[PDB]
Amino acid sequence: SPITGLVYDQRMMLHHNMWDSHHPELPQRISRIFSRHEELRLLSRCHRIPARLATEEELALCHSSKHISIIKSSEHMKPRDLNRLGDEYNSIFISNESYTCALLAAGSCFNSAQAILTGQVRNAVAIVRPPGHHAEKDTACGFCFFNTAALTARYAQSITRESLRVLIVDWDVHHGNGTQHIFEEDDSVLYISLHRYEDGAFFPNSEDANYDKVGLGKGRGYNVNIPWNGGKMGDPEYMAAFHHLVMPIAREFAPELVLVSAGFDAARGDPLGGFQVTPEGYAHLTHQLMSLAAGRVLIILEGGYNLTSISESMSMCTSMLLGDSPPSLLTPLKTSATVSINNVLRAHAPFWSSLR
Ligand SMILES: NNC(=O)c1ccc(Cn2nnc(-c3ccccn3)n2)nc1
Ligand SMILES: [K+]
Ligand SMILES: [K+]
Ligand SMILES: [Zn+2]
Repeated sequence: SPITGLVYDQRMMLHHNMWDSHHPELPQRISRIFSRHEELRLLSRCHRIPARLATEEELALCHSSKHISIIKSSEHMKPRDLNRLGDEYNSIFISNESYTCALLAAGSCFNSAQAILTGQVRNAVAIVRPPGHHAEKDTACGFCFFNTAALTARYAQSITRESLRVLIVDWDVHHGNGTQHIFEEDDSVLYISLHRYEDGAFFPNSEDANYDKVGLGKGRGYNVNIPWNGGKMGDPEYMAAFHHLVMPIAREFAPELVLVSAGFDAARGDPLGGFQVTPEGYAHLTHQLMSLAAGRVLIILEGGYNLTSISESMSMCTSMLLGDSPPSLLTPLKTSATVSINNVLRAHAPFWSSLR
């Protein structure tokens, strides 16, 4: 009821890079975040939600039978065939434990969404790996095998109603290409992504991440890309994007469930992101999202590679979900961030009355 759920399972650490033990998507990303929850005495304040495996029928909510079979077959592959398989995708490493870990990341979030929708908890945090937002219906991409957040939105609809309004806010520094594509023609799942773009120089290097990709057919206006260019964005820019775009659109949509594709790679210290969002910044973003869907928010870990930065930033999010007071939070925005916000406003004003 006025309770916060938490899911963490050390078995998700088994997925590893056998060729490059220093690859940034480390097993210790989740163990360090979990340890930070214990240090801050946040863990004991949460209701512990068990991890479970997603079933193949559950993966079929978003992914093709071919994709599921190929990833599933990797459990039995010798190192040379895992190397060959991983090479078929853009930025993927596979071990014999990868498939099981991807299943545990998905099942953990389904048990979390279930705990929220059955009223066992009000909100929840899922300390999971490998991430999921780059995974497409038919392919793995950018360290992602199955689209955990997209699958969770479909799972939530499968236990309530097909038309359950789900908002996905993706604040990982990378565009969730897989999430956008899965729901592109869908008006029941509003996808809002903030991401470093650099006119396509930043991963995943596609114009699909630009502000003018507003969705297709009945999904027109239900895909909101907030792309950053020419600038090391931080709290002022993220707070402004939430003030002018994320919160007015989300309030008009009136979601019944909020999923956060919460990568912490836009954080200060992240070696891949190059951005400066502070743990207090993430706490303010989380607190804002809690005003939606009667507080039904599920925070799902995506990217984020500086171990101290992700541990502090995610723990700060859990603290906000537990009802703790938002911490003290800057400056005028980078000129290109105003350009980006204004481009999104022009793109989405025809679909949202709150922007007009
Ligand atoms: N949420 N998505 C992501 O977090 C995401 C996905 C894909 C990439 C591409 N990439 N960048 N650096 C690398 C890299 C660095 C060191 C060793 C091997 N690889 N790989 N970046 C980030
Ligand atoms: K994003
Ligand atoms: K959509
Ligand atoms: Zn990322």
